[PDB]
Amino acid sequence: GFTDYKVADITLAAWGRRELIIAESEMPALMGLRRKYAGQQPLKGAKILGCIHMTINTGVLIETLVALGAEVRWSSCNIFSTQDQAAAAIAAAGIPVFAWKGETEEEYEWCIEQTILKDGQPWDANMVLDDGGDLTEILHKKYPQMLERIHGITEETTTGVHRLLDMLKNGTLKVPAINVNDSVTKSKNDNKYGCRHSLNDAIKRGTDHLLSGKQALVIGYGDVGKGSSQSLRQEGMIVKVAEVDPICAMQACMDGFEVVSPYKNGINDGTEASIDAALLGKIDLIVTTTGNVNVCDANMLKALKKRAVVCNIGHFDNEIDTAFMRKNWAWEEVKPQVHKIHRTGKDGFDAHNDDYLILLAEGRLVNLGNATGHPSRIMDGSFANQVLAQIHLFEQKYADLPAAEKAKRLSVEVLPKKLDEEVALEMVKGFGGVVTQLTPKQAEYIGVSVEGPFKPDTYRY
Amino acid sequence: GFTDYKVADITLAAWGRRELIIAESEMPALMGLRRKYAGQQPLKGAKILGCIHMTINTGVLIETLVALGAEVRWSSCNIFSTQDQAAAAIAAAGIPVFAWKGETEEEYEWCIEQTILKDGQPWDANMVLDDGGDLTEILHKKYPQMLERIHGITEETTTGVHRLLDMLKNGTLKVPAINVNDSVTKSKNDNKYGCRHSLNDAIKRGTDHLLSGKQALVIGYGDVGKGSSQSLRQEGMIVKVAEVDPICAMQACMDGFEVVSPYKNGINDGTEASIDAALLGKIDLIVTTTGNVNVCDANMLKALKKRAVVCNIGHFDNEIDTAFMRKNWAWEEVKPQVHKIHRTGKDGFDAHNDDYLILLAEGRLVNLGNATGHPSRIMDGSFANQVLAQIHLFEQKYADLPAAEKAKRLSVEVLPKKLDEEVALEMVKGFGGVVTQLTPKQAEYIGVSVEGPFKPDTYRY
Amino acid sequence: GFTDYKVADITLAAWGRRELIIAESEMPALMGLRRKYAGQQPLKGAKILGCIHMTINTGVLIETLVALGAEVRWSSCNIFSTQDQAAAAIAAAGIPVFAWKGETEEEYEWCIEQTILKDGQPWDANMVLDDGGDLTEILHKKYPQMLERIHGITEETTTGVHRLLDMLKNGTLKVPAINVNDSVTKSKNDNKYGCRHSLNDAIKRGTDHLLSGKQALVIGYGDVGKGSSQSLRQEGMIVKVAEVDPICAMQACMDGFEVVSPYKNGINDGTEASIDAALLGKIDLIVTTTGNVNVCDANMLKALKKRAVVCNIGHFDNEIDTAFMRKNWAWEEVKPQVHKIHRTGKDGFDAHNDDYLILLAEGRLVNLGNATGHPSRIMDGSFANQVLAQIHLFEQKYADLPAAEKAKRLSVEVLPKKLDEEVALEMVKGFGGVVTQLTPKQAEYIGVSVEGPFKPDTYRY
Amino acid sequence: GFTDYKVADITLAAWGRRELIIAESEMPALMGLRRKYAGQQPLKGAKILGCIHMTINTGVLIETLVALGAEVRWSSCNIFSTQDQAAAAIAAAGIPVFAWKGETEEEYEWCIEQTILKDGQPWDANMVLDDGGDLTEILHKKYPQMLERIHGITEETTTGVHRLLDMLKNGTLKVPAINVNDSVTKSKNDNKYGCRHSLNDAIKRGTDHLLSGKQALVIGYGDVGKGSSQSLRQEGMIVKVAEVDPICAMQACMDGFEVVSPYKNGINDGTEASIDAALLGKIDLIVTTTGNVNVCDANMLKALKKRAVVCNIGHFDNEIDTAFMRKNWAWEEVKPQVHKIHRTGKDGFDAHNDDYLILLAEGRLVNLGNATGHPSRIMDGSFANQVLAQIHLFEQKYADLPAAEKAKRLSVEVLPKKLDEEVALEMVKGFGGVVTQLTPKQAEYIGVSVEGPFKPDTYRY
Ligand SMILES: NC(=O)c1ccc[n+]([C@@H]2O[C@H](COP(=O)([O-])OP(=O)(O)OC[C@H]3O[C@@H](n4cnc5c(N)ncnc54)[C@H](O)[C@@H]3O)[C@@H](O)[C@H]2O)c1
Ligand SMILES: NC(=O)c1ccc[n+]([C@@H]2O[C@H](COP(=O)([O-])OP(=O)(O)OC[C@H]3O[C@@H](n4cnc5c(N)ncnc54)[C@H](O)[C@@H]3O)[C@@H](O)[C@H]2O)c1
Ligand SMILES: NC(=O)c1ccc[n+]([C@@H]2O[C@H](COP(=O)([O-])OP(=O)(O)OC[C@H]3O[C@@H](n4cnc5c(N)ncnc54)[C@H](O)[C@@H]3O)[C@@H](O)[C@H]2O)c1
Ligand SMILES: NC(=O)c1ccc[n+]([C@@H]2O[C@H](COP(=O)([O-])OP(=O)(O)OC[C@H]3O[C@@H](n4cnc5c(N)ncnc54)[C@H](O)[C@@H]3O)[C@@H](O)[C@H]2O)c1
Ligand SMILES: [K+]
Repeated sequence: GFTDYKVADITLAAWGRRELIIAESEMPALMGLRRKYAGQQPLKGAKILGCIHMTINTGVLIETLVALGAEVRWSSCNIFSTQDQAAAAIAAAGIPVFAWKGETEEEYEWCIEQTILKDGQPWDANMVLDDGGDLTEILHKKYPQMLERIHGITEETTTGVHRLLDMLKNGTLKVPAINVNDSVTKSKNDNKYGCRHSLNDAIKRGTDHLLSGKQALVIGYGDVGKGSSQSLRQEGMIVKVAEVDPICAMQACMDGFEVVSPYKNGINDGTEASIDAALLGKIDLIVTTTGNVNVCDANMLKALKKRAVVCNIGHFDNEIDTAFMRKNWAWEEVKPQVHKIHRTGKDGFDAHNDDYLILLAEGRLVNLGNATGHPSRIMDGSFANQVLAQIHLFEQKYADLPAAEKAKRLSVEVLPKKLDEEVALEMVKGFGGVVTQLTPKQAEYIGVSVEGPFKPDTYRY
Repeated sequence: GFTDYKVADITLAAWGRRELIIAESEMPALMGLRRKYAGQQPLKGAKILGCIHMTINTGVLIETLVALGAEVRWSSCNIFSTQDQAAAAIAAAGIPVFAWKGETEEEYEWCIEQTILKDGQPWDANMVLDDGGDLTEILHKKYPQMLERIHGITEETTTGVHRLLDMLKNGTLKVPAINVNDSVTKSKNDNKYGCRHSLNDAIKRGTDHLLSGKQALVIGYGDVGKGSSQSLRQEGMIVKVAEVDPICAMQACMDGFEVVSPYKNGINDGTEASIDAALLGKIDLIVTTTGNVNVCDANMLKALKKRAVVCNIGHFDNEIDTAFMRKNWAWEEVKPQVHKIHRTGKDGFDAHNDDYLILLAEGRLVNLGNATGHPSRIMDGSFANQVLAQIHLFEQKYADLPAAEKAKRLSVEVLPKKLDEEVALEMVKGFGGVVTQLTPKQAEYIGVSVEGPFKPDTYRY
Repeated sequence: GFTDYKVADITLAAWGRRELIIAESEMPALMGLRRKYAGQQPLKGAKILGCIHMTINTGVLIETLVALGAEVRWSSCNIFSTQDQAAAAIAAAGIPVFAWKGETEEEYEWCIEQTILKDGQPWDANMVLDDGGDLTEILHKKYPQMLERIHGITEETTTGVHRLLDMLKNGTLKVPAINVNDSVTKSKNDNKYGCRHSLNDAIKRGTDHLLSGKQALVIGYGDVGKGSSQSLRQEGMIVKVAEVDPICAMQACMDGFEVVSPYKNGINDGTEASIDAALLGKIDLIVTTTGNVNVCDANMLKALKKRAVVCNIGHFDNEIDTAFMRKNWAWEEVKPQVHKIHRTGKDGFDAHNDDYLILLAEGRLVNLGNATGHPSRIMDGSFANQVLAQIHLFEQKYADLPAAEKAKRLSVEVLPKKLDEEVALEMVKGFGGVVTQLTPKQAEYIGVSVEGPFKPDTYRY
Repeated sequence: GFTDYKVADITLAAWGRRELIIAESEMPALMGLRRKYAGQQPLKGAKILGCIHMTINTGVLIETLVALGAEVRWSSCNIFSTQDQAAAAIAAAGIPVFAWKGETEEEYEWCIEQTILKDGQPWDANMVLDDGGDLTEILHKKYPQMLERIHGITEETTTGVHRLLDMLKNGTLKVPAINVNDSVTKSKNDNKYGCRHSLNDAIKRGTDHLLSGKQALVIGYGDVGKGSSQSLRQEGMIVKVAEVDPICAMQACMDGFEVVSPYKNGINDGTEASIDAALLGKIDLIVTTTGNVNVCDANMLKALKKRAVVCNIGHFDNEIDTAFMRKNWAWEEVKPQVHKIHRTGKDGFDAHNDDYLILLAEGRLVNLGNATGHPSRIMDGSFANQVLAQIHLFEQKYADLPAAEKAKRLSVEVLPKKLDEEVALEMVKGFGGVVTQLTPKQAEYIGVSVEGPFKPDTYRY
């Protein structure tokens, strides 16, 4: 009588387990950490509140933390990102999970609240694993007494890290954090390479549109923007890129993209007159990658080519003005996480209207909403960093320090480069790669240990 | 009656000037600095010792320094890198230059000495611009009294910066330096993007070999390694990548390369038995990108496929064991900077022998040796950074500081990110790119100025 | 009272209709033919037996034939290729269709028989539209009297055309045929470009495996082999190609692939000793593209790397020896159209066994089995040719000709180049492409009409 | 005392011979024919007039014909395409050659006349090997008595074949011809793959412009158009394609290019009003690939972006209206085969004028004019077909046939597919490729011999 969960359908558990057993074989860094730390049980006594996309790959992360001695209570950090078979398999292993694909916002907040509370009172949580900072925000705003007993937060994504750095600048951050996002084996692998794989995947599963010879506009050329632009270009899309960062824009130019603005002269003065109508009238696909607000705005959405696809692969749906479309336009569901938005008016639509946009995942993370997110062998890097981060903060035991000692340890840090390299080495062995060992003369010549680290902390890769 | 120069042929000057006038139109960041700072003359009184490849692009750099008020004495930092028409055009403008393509080592040292000495006595130099640290080493070892009057060094390349950091660690660095290499508008565009353009260029000019469907082995996957691997892959080469750094190896895997070692299990124990002879017997082309020593060693060269091409695009020729080849094997010149190395023995060779390797530029920087180096629009980024760096150190006037104040300013620094972004923006405008301006609400949301900088100094791009 | 159909679930009709209304906007050549021929009703009196994948795109073909005056009875030409929502939408429009995803072989033959028979007696069919020749074979073997009244066959695919040309060579072909496969707007668009899109799509939806930096072996480098190889290479797979045709092999080399054989020196003498076990032990994915038999044989399947993916994108499953695997090895269903094949024995498997292959769609057409086949904008070209072919043969009225006149018209022909060009132009306009008009002087200079055709019938494109 | 030649510089012979010895190692199909036919001397008594680019690769073809028993008299078919070291090496072997880089039109005609006449009277020629039909035209118009004793013409290129088929249609063709162009091992390898290698090579050697992130317009998308578009796209150019042929335009769309016309709605009426000035004002590089006349016309040249590069890789310079530019605009030589065309007027120019175009090779074949043409390993396929063609027509002995027998053999034919496959196999072995042998059951299943041919003559590859 394990009942401490809520999932779409517990009978998907056997299916979820089959996919976890496959995913294991694609995740050598994560499975390496299981084998290495199994005996030592470095997370014995850890009580982890987890808020991250309840996928099969997140399942292998959860079962790694549990194998190392942790107990967890889990939710998803997105309403559309759960794989119901993954959620079912985790619940079936006797692990509290509150996640299903297609939550309401009310259900999303309820799921996070079910991790935080056990039998209607605060859980004895002492660790937080977060992706986007929604759980971190609720603990700070609603459960400050719970943070007194928490040793730290391990934050997955750019948007979550920004929110931590704001709290730290404001003196409101209550416990230390590891920025998992800025391990090279996370930010390069997941933020960039993962989006090369999963963006075109999500747009095919959502639309089945030919992308070859069609026109895309990618907003942003950070790690997600670079991966997303490549995802489309490798399918033969004509990709244009927008940026606010001239260094990122210069990279897009050198990578073979045309750098354009949705605005005449790049000036976003909020007028319809500012919109480059000729440019947006040629676009078949717009993708937002920024982590910023309203980068695909009402006037852009009015100007887009009839039957353009619109999607967001940044963390939050507010990249796109979906509030404007809900207010002004009629939404026809094609199938789950695919809507035609009829720009003819609010009150009904003609079934044969030609004047619509296709919105994926209601503007939520499209790679998780309309596909399965990044493949296991990429999520291996991210999640091995999460396990190492959890071990590091748990072992430091911030909550048990005196006030004077807390003041010295209250920071947002990254993992050491040596760990980043050890994750990378396990990932390279999963491709059958063979890394060359430096001779002592070579190691002396470039001024590094034969064991590494191989690069100064300033190296960009 | 200007005689204070030595070049291959002064009669090439008019041709050099025609190419400078074209190169100017490709270099908007550099030409922007001319237009911005012409009036202010920020380098009035600067006396710059320059040691960097005497190309047409280096011509535009020199004439920008001179336009902003500097006097210079110039040499090349490589025996094969000079474009004799560029050297001629600079000499003909009355600028002391000592450079020609195909110097001896004795002539190379003589050319640097001719910049350092004017009329048989040390020049009143107060600035150094170096690429690889050869001029910096000579000043420190042979002319220490000259360093008392020098305000700083602006160093171009990975290898030069390593040598500076060794001097700083040892307390032997006598003047402050700017690491120009680690501006993003240098390291990304020059070290990576430039090698995508110029590596396959140099191999075509040197060999005219079909690259499509042939096997390459690229040693290293730093910025040069990445740009080099792409240069060959985009021609349809089957590229294998060797690495000591598991993070760089992981990037090569994710980029779609097989990661291999020249040694069995990556162990370089110095025996012929350690060589993967099966692997090296399949390789048509080997490129060294490391800035390390002996990464293509004698035992690798013995095992390479008959008639493989061998080249280096790292700073120094000692990446390849050319000394072994000179000692043991017979060199046939095909044409300038192309040798067949006959592995039949050290004396004669038969013109029809099938057992040879093709060496490019005698193992020197192949893109400058067998072609013209990076295109103007790439060198624009590097050289705009060099001008800003020269202005910054010259204006700081280190040599004039009191002893106590010197101690505080003796460092190896990079340029501020705002200047990096300003160079990037001028490069983007040269592609006709339009950068979007943040609204005040967007800038607040991501926590930056509308004017930038847009990223923290920890951002990797 | 319409009951003359069998589909998985009639309640999927509305969803199918929403997808048909979208697919119409992607299919300008097909929807152009509707608009052009609607008034003339050129297929009034046509009674078409259709046997082709019951997808949404096939829906737009069926409704185009019906819009031009035809009546049809439909089946799928593959047990896994049906989209149940497409089948439902067609049945709901009152069109007899006998198709669902995941038919047995017994159900497959029953569905074709339900098109051929209406109320237990032969339908008054006078046209055949076939894909692979299964319906054509049944009519010739079992219903020869029905062929007396049939005007022609329009055959979609390479394998079907081969079977027709065998019948013609043997004098057993009873009615004339159009080879739709060898229109350029079919063979290029569908056989090549379509597989660039749909192969990587099907492998992602089936496995979610990272393809980047993994090793593939593509068997064949015809049109499907070329499009398949590109599908994997553009994801950053290391693709090796097998071929029997040295001209196709030369194209694979020049395209940047290594050409290998599963057999030592290419000799398939049927011994285990002949297998290149070193090569097949490195392969992560094998794809069959040949239309030939047993090109991924028992001994190859034994030698494949543990946990390799195995799939077929040729017409028939017998490219792979799946009969050997059913006989010898235990099948674990992961999810629909995905099996683990446990090489440890027949009568059970360890749930944690590491020694398995992943088979997609039981060796059936993977792009249709594990995804949705080619996108609408590609299937537009194929299906526009099918409509024109149906019109041409129906209007020729072979079945009504005298015996002497029949003898002259009994042939397998292609559509004229002018019609091929008119399809191409409609497809170009769907990308917003603008085709240049020849001047009279230019048309004279290259010896063509300003209206085309632009190339002789020998031109290969 | 051999004096029966004219070359730039006989002293370049040793250098030419060194390059021939290297080129031979890259040309296994050609060197295979030497080894196979050496004993049999199948061209003993052949007297071949040769008109084709006097490159190193042409040198290997010449010396193959001579090795098989032929005598030759050679000229280049282009004023800029000779490699003077190749010409020197051939003259030094005692082979009559009349070729240098940078001929006048008057010199070009003189060189062809020196092959046709020996000691002021017609040579005893009995074979023609032509590339573009200039030698074929002169023999027909000026030396009809010579054609009486000639057994055939072997024609290299699209333009030459068009001219032959015009003579055949008009009944003016005097001797049979083999169309070498339409061997798959010529048209795919040379026309398409070769231009991927040599177009970007010629543009880098000529201009050293960065192509990444810059805009290209390619006129035509036949074999040369396809290879040229890829050449630029693989460098990261934004490539727009123009076509008259909707099937070729459809291919460019599917390959990921935007298809545009220099003319509004594709209509040229020869008004300035018809020019898309907005489009041509954005183009950095225009390349003509058509074999047509005036496809880059006066009004296009007026509208091109300032400092755009203009070049032609079709056979004849009349693709570009260079006559207009010679009449109206001032030509400043940058260096050999590179001009700035000053659009300010005819008389002088300002050295610092910004309103110029860069023209390569005065609009002659850019890959041969500004580089070396295709690499040896590609020219191997073309030239092996030339040798087989020469053997076939020489052995048929047309000139010796009775009039009735001539009438039956007067055609323009291709080589049999079996020979095309045998050339391909030798090229595949040069990449180390291993071609699979069909089993007897597989050969039965697809209806081919185990020895081939593998495809019907209608197959497009
Ligand atoms: N979907 C995924 O799987 C996935 C994975 C990683 C991260 N993310 C999320 O995606 C977002 C992007 O992450 P990142 O790592 O690429 O961040 P990043 O900071 O590296 O990149 C964001 C880029 O957006 C640009 N930008 C900002 N405002 C803009 C504007 N108005 N118009 C144009 N460009 C603008 C910035 O200049 C910057 O280069 C975040 O919300 C992150 O948390 C998603
Ligand atoms: N040719 C050019 O135009 C050009 C341009 C920029 C810099 N450079 C020179 O190229 C070199 C590389 O510069 P970079 O910026 O790429 O440096 P980097 O430090 O970014 O890259 C060097 C890489 O080599 C790898 N490496 C070291 N020893 C190795 C070994 N034994 N086997 C395999 N890999 C090994 C390191 O792990 C590292 O990733 C330097 O010498 C630099 O000065 C040349
Ligand atoms: N999945 C789809 O969407 C789709 C679309 C079009 C056609 N098809 C089917 O795909 C198959 C291939 O069609 P195609 O048009 O590419 O045919 P094709 O004849 O152009 O190509 C088949 C190739 O297989 C090669 N080959 C044959 N036996 C081989 C062997 N034993 N080993 C290696 N290579 C071998 C041949 O030399 C040939 O080049 C057919 O069965 C066709 O009906 C499927
Ligand atoms: N430079 C080289 O190395 C090389 C090699 C082979 C052939 N060639 C020459 O290059 C030319 C092209 O040969 P090919 O085999 O590609 O011929 P092709 O017939 O395959 O292609 C030429 C294309 O030009 C298009 N075209 C014609 N007029 C046009 C116009 N006004 N605007 C746009 N497109 C137009 C045609 O539709 C056609 O598709 C010929 O002159 C040929 O002899 C050059
Ligand atoms: K020697």
